Amino acid sequence: MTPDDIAGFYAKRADLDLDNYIELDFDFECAGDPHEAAAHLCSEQSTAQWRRVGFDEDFRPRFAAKVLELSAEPRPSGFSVPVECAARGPVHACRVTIAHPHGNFGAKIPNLLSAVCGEGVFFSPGIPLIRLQDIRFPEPYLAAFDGPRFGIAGVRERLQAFDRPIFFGVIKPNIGLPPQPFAELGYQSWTGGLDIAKDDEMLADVDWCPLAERAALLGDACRRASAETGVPKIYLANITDEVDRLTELHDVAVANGAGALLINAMPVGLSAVRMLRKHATVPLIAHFPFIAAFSRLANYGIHSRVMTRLQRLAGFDVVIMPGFGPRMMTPEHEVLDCIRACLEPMGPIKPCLPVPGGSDSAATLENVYRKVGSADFGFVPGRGVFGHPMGPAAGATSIRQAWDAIAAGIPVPDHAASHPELAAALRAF
Amino acid sequence: MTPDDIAGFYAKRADLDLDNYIELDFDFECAGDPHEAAAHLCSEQSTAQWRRVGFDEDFRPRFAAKVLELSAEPRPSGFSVPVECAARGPVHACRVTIAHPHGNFGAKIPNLLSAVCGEGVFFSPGIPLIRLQDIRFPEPYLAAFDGPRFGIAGVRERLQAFDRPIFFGVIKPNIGLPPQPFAELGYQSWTGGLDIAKDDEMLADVDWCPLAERAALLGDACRRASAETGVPKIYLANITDEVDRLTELHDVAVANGAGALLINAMPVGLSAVRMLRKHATVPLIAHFPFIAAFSRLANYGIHSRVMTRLQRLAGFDVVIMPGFGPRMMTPEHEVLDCIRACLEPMGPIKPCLPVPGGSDSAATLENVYRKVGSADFGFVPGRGVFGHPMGPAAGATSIRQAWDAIAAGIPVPDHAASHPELAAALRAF
Repeated sequence: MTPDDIAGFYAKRADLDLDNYIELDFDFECAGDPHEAAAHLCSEQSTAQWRRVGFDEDFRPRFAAKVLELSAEPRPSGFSVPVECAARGPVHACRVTIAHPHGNFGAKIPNLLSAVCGEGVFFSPGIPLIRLQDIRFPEPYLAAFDGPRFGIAGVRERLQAFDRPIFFGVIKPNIGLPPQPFAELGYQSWTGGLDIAKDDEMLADVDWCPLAERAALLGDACRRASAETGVPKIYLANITDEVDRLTELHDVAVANGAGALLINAMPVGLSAVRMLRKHATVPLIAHFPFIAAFSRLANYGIHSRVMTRLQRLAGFDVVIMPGFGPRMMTPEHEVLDCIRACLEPMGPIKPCLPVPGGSDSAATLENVYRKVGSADFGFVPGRGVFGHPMGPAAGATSIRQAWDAIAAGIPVPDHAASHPELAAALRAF
Repeated sequence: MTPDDIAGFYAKRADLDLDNYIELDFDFECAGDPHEAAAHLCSEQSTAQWRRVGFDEDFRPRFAAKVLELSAEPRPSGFSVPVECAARGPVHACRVTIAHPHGNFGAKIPNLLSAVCGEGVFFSPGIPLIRLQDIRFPEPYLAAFDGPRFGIAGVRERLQAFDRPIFFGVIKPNIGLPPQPFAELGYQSWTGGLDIAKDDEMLADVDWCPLAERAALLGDACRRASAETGVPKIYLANITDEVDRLTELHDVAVANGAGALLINAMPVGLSAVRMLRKHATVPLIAHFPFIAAFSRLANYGIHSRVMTRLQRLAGFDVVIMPGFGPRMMTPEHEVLDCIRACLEPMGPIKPCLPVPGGSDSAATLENVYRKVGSADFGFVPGRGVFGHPMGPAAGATSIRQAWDAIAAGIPVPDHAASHPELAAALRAF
């Protein structure tokens, strides 16, 4: 890569059939020439070797990732965090858009990842810190996946929930409870006005609270509350387990009255999800364990937005992401980039429902709605429904009322002056 | 967690049946009391809520992760990297050992991860930066997995390779070559003295070089070279693909003479590997795309050693990790912690073979052997075999000779004075 091999790794937009390429945005820091560095980064990520021994061959035009656009400013301080490097001289901070020919891997999630962030990206020579900021896919490519089966669209219709956010609740306590008093809490929160009562991320099929039995009881409690309130209610059962057992658990949960399924997206593997999507009959919902390990630092890793794109692409109808509140340690606009990622038009792929976490209560709803900009989101209290002083039923109610205020454009604490549950929650949280 | 709920999340070694617990080592930074912080971290990771409404219940002793040991020193500077936080006052740097009751998830990889590094760990209140440094499992728990089928033990016997490192080679170029001139390069490198010729991480089943045909030709070239040298040779086929197609590709490759299979561990999902292990008939090898995104930074994420433990545990017989050389941007001792991780006695789980990456040639072999401490490792040149001036056959030879020197305790450049291939390689690299 030292000579004028560098030339063959750059291209103008105008010159490429952009339909054969996925666009990538990297921010990175490198030592020495930032032009060499970018080329090296395309090289490692794709060709790396374009001739054979002594052939004039160059299969760069058909197979090499190519720099579309590059931007680099000096930083005499050195790298952001201390690391250790294969180079000296100046250090630059860079922004690159690379066009990667997708014909290289075809339409499979595992192969995509291991190209756009395998060896190529992280062990490129002289580039210690690097962060993938976004992917863009062409229609032809997107057309190969199915994305969500339902989307916000579908989910809304299953709940008869229109022009208002979807109200989730994580039953608490979870870990430690046998299956019976579990249905109790769920039952109540639904009556109070919850749409969906969900299992905690860390609660699947275990000795002390088997899924077989949880779902049976919660399915009942669900059909019971649904009939008694006349509005459809939904039990969201966590079926996170070894990949082979995923299909088995889908059936067990659905047979027992589970309205939707929750999977821990990263731990099981996105490819796993895509396979369940082909078989699943109810909406699929992603939780966020693990994503944080590689998405938090601003100068390194992969932007959580990229994940969101992929989760949507893979088949999730709902994406639980980290939300607002300072207790969530994620930059404001970063969260919004994800909410955008979920809802953005994306070729034939349906928009999925974003669900910002954080310790939410009747008090924080007003805020989330302001910050989301519209009613197209989920809302997931834990305490604040099950933690409410008046009990779970009233905790749910408190949210419903908090909403009632916003939807009528009445500021919240005002409405709270005439509704005991909403007032209690404002006091408590 | 504000009151003396804190008490129930600490325990002395002496007090616990350590067999019910997995030990975890976290390094983190927190704001305000480090004692509250650690308790919160156990809480979030497990119980978080141990009563119901108004019951004296406390199911902390059976279900809550517990602080065995804690260590915390002040840092007036604030956090290492700039972040943003839910707290003020002093900032402390901490080291904790937490015992997590594994009865919480049972013996399943996805559930393990989503506890020991889901919400609990990364969104614990007032703890922005955190790194999982090590896991330790009890026999009872370990006994539930099978770990590697073959191990170094098995791999050594397949190759008749004893008392010397296993010599791998990544065929180059890869991306861009049709299947025919591929077999050519593989054939030669085996004849030169390579044990295993492998596909690049980024080369699976694609239009321009389908696995059906690669493996057919390379299987031939392998049987051919194996007969001609009288020593067993092996073709290592990459079968990275969508989870459901994994079983199909095992069969296609094995049927075609593939001696071992390579999977990209992270992109496919570790749960996926574990399922393949139940069905695979040849050794399994893990490559390292993606691990870097969450393991590089010293102050945040998950130490790659933890990954290695899990890969071994899942079923890999060989783990390709990032190696030495500065071009690899990983701390020396970190690489060694992984080499240790692979070989360490681990209950009924077999030791698997560690394979340090880096741009290795006949020149670096002497070094790796000194640094590994023994002959129990793989060695993976790319160029340096296929890049060698005299051609691939001679490139393989150069390594073989480099080894011959070491095994006789003759310093390398000395032996090179009488072997043209070793000399050329020393010049070239």
